[PDB]
Amino acid sequence: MASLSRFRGCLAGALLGDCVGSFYEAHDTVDLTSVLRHVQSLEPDPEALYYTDDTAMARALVQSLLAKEAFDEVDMAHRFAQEYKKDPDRGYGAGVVTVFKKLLNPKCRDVFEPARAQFNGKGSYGNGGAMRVAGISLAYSSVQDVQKFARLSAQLTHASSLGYNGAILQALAVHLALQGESSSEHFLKQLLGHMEDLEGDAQSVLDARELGMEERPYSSRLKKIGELLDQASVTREEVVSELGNGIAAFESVPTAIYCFLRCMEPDPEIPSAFNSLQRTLIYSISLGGDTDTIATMAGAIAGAYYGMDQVPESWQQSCEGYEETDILAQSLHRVFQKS
Ligand SMILES: [Mg+2]
Ligand SMILES: [Mg+2]
Repeated sequence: MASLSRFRGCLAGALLGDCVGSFYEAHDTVDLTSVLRHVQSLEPDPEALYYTDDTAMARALVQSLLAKEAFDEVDMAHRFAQEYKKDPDRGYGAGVVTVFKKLLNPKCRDVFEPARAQFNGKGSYGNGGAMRVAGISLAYSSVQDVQKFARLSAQLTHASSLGYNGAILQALAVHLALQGESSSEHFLKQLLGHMEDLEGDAQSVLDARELGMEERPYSSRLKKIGELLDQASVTREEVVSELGNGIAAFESVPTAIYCFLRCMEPDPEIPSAFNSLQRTLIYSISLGGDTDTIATMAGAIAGAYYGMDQVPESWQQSCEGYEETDILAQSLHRVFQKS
């Protein structure tokens, strides 16, 4: 499979995760049968599903990378802010809105200061850095640039290492996804090596200990994925208890990744006519909690790995702006991949 296909699959899967997972975000628990009914209603026979903050930001991040042919924090920050100002009602978290509103100040002149000031200088560790980061791994091909620019992109709104390290991790998973066919063993191992190295930094260790998490929390969770995957049958309750399904990056980014890995194999609960990308998005949503973001992150990874061949037209064409999202992928491929 060729890499425009992976680029297109990445962004479309992210878009599907948002658009479809967003239906379940206010739900207590999620009924699997209801998710199955809903995705089946996308097919037939004989109204778009709206995207939210997660795709709005992912797009504005891509657009910045395209306009500058590189990461440029002043441009990206301004695009984030203007996209909010244009369409403020996409469903942004309250915390991120305070940052945008500071960014829209004429007297703001350090774009990283607003984010840094949040939670009394601790910064946010929510998943909003990670929800939008996929573009970084489509623009930057070296693992080093991916880490660097995923951190700085996240830092525009999420100044906590617990936040930006999750963005890094999600950027690395999509990066490794772009290399295609792997064992889940090999895939996790590579992710672990990177996060064990990142979480040894003194800032990451202070931030974890201050939160009272004792440290290397992304590394700890990547090891738990390891044991979940090698357990015969693991229930949703057990996944959510070990990994999380919440808004914090550490409760969502690893979960998105177990969903990707687990769903590489069939599941008798999910009709066997659904392909692996499909299964991933269904399974991701069925865990509840922060369904729009977990599924958009899991869709990003799945899409990069499986490509547009597993993105059905009926699903894709149900989503608001699926046409702009294909253009975004084609432009990124041309601007960054073709050379
Ligand atoms: Mg959302
Ligand atoms: Mg969300």
